[PDB]
Amino acid sequence: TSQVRQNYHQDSEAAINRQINLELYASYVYLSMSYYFDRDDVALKNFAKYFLHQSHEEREHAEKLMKLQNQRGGRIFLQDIKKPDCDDWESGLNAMECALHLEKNVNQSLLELHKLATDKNDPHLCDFIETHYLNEQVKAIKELGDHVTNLRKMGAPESGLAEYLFDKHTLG
Amino acid sequence: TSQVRQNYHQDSEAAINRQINLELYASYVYLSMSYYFDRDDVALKNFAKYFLHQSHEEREHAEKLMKLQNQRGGRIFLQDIKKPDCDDWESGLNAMECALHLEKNVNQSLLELHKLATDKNDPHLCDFIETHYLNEQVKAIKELGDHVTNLRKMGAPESGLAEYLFDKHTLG
Amino acid sequence: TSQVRQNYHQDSEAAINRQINLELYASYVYLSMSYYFDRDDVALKNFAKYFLHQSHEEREHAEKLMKLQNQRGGRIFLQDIKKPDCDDWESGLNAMECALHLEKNVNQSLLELHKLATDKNDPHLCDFIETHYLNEQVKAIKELGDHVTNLRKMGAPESGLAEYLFDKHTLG
Amino acid sequence: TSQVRQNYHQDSEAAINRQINLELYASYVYLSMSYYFDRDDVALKNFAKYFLHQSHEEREHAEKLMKLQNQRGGRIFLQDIKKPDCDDWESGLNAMECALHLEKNVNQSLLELHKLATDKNDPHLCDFIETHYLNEQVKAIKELGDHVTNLRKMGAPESGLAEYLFDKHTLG
Ligand SMILES: CCCCn1cc[n+](C)c1
Ligand SMILES: CCCCn1cc[n+](C)c1
Ligand SMILES: CCCCn1cc[n+](C)c1
Ligand SMILES: CCCCn1cc[n+](C)c1
Ligand SMILES: [Au+]
Ligand SMILES: [Au+]
Ligand SMILES: [Au+]
Ligand SMILES: [Au+]
Ligand SMILES: [Au+]
Ligand SMILES: [Au+]
Ligand SMILES: [Au+]
Ligand SMILES: [Au+]
Ligand SMILES: [Au+]
Ligand SMILES: [Au+]
Ligand SMILES: [Au+]
Ligand SMILES: [Au+]
Ligand SMILES: [Au+]
Ligand SMILES: [Au+]
Ligand SMILES: [Au+]
Ligand SMILES: [Au+]
Repeated sequence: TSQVRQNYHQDSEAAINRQINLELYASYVYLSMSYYFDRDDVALKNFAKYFLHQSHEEREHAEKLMKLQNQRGGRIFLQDIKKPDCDDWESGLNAMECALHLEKNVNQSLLELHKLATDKNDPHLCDFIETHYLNEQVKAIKELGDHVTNLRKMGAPESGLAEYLFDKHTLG
Repeated sequence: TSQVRQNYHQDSEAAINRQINLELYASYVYLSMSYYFDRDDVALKNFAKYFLHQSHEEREHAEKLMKLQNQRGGRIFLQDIKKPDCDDWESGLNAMECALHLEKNVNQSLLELHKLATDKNDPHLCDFIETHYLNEQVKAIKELGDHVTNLRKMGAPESGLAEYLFDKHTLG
Repeated sequence: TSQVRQNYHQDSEAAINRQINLELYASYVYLSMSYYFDRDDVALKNFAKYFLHQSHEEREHAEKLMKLQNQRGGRIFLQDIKKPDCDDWESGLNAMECALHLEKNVNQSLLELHKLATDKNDPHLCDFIETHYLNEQVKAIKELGDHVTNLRKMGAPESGLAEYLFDKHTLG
Repeated sequence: TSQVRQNYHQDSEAAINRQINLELYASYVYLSMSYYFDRDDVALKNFAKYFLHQSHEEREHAEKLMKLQNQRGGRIFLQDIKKPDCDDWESGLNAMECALHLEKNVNQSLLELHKLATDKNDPHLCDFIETHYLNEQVKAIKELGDHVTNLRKMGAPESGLAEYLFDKHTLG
């Protein structure tokens, strides 16, 4: 037992490890998306930059979870990072919809983690999740919903002009 | 009777109170409009900012009227601020048309107030209305008419691209 | 159903709309108070400034709640803003006591909202209320209690000198 | 007839000369008041400064009227400046009340002048009076009413402490 461990349940430790893996997977998905839009036959530079930024942010979230694991005296156990389900994301609108789905999945995982922490009476872990993750997820989901709405209204994905102008004016 | 009151008719005092209520109502309408465009399924940020600015300006106008009431020795009597007639404003173009209607209604109220002040031989009140309200209303009405004209020409509300580009280039 | 909505109960949405209306009502009450002290027969400028600042702060709180409603995929429904119960607030001390009562009422509403959010297992909403509203209310209530205590000790409301000096030294 | 005169009625010219005399008289009254509070047995320096400032402002108003008279091609005819009715103003509160009376008298004269200008269809003169005199009078009357209210509430004129503290905190 760690000399620092106090009020840290084994279930919480396992759930934190699972969340670390999920965040790394999300970072990988965003990396794939970013370099899809860097292809010469897609060529939407600002979409690529947006998704690369999201990938790096996901990596930061995973690293913060690992730091938390060590702070509380838990032990990090890493697992395979599965490859993204898709190789070709087919458009800016489709990529935004996939990102919205992914962010809502991550949010659901975080909500389950918070429920577990509440059940184990771990106020520090609950506060950590609330302060560093829940509002970030809400903001990300709202932003992605806004992007999807605007792309749909502009006529994407059929109108390539819509995605070009969205890339220039919203993501630029 | 107030120690400062001079050449201030009771009818003018009542009309000023009515105008205060009308300005507060206009502020409320603009607030509703602003947060309609903040919805995830509307998502026109610059429309939202424009209407929030208009809401705050209307509040400032109401406060200036209250200051005038106290300056002349009248007594402020506040009333319920009625909720806006609409919950869903349905588009940028429709919201601009509604704002044009509202601003013309406020202008008509101000013109009636000026007529009352003229009939009561209250040059200070006439000058107050002329200096602080009439040209502001004319400018606001002209600007809203310009916005409506441009949105109609661009193809709004059917073309969501038109409203997106108007949001970026005119209101941005 | 909104594309962004997740773990947001209908009861929470309704309670948020009620809280929006309550905050707007509080802003209206503070506006009335502020322009009572601007009267020529009251003439306590710093009381007026204090209550005007409180009114604007209440408006900001209402707008933050509306932003939250949109973030979570709820839909804002506005209602009439009822006029303040009083037209004449009768003194600085009486106005401070009324403000204390109002702030405690708003705090009770926020506590009920937090209880509802806890019952619906909405950690994001609980954290929102805790972070942005609860401590602000505690601080406001403490400040108003301090003001009431000092005004009472100085001999208000009977001693107009007490209210004049409190206006100059505490609120100035 | 002056080479510049146009749409300037003789009645308006005479009324302007009367207003010049009234403004000079008001300046004289304020000068008397100012040096009453400079007496060693009164000794309220900030009251003296306040009334000296008012005296100089009245002189400026008279000079602006003379400039207007020359601009429109009228001819200035000066008259005796009568001495103030009082040599001893008896207190700060009494002086403020006398100043309020004087400012309301000047305002009534200006309103009669504006009525005359309106009857003679002299829009330039009406605008001159509105822009440079009417709101200044309203503000001065409101300020003097505020001062009287505060001095009365503090316990003046019986409480010399009230006038001392008003001199320090309001007029200082
Ligand atoms: C597997 C998640 C699919 C999300 N989604 C919805 C619509 N689109 C184009 C993608
Ligand atoms: C009640 C005021 C209606 C104004 N108006 C005109 C056209 N549109 C779309 C709105
Ligand atoms: C209706 C709330 C009344 C609060 N209250 C208490 C004492 N005073 C002067 C006011
Ligand atoms: C001749 C004008 C008198 C004005 N007045 C009213 C009360 N006090 C003390 C002075
Ligand atoms: Au796939
Ligand atoms: Au896919
Ligand atoms: Au997907
Ligand atoms: Au997808
Ligand atoms: Au409607
Ligand atoms: Au409507
Ligand atoms: Au409308
Ligand atoms: Au409309
Ligand atoms: Au009441
Ligand atoms: Au009350
Ligand atoms: Au009350
Ligand atoms: Au009260
Ligand atoms: Au006298
Ligand atoms: Au006198
Ligand atoms: Au007098
Ligand atoms: Au007097």
